[PDB]
Amino acid sequence: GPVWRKHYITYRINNYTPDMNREDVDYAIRKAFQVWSNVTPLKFSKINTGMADILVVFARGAHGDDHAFDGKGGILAHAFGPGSGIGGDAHFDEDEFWTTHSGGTNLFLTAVHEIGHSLGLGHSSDPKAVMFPTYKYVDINTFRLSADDIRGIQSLYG
Ligand SMILES: COc1ccc(-c2ccc(S(=O)(=O)c3ccccc3CC(=O)O)cc2)cc1
Ligand SMILES: [Ca+2]
Ligand SMILES: [Ca+2]
Ligand SMILES: [Ca+2]
Ligand SMILES: [Zn+2]
Ligand SMILES: [Zn+2]
Repeated sequence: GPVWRKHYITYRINNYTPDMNREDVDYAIRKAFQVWSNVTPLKFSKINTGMADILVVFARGAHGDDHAFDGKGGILAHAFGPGSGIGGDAHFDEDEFWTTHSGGTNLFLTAVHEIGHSLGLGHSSDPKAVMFPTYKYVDINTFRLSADDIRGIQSLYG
């Protein structure tokens, strides 16, 4: 599938969930990108204006991309594979309650998974992979990609 054909990738936080402190949104997203820069040649930079490669959006219900969100539960987030325009973008359902911890839905863990899609990864059948289709909290301070995730991302980059 499509992959970014450049090493410097930009993101922008379009808007911020009221569920969290701003600095904690910034940090969770930054750390999630770092999970992937750690195992690829990719470098990620947050920009504050202009067109980023990866636009990060919190939105609810129908939000302009034909993939409406569904209220609390169910779909938590989705992201588009590499490409121009909407490609790469990562959208988080505002009807979830995003957090820095095990309460609500953990934004960092969700973003690691979504960014994997923004980089071109699909889903893994391994429950230990971050790219497994199902959300489950794991301690975020000791989080590590599975061997399956590493094999997937290194099949695309590096
Ligand atoms: C700890 O690793 C994680 C594993 C999975 C996810 C995760 C993120 C999103 C979703 S989801 O929005 O409910 C979803 C459910 C079914 C199909 C597609 C999605 C979106 C998606 O997988 O990106 C489901 C799971 C998030 C983190
Ligand atoms: Ca939802
Ligand atoms: Ca984009
Ligand atoms: Ca919310
Ligand atoms: Zn969307
Ligand atoms: Zn997914």
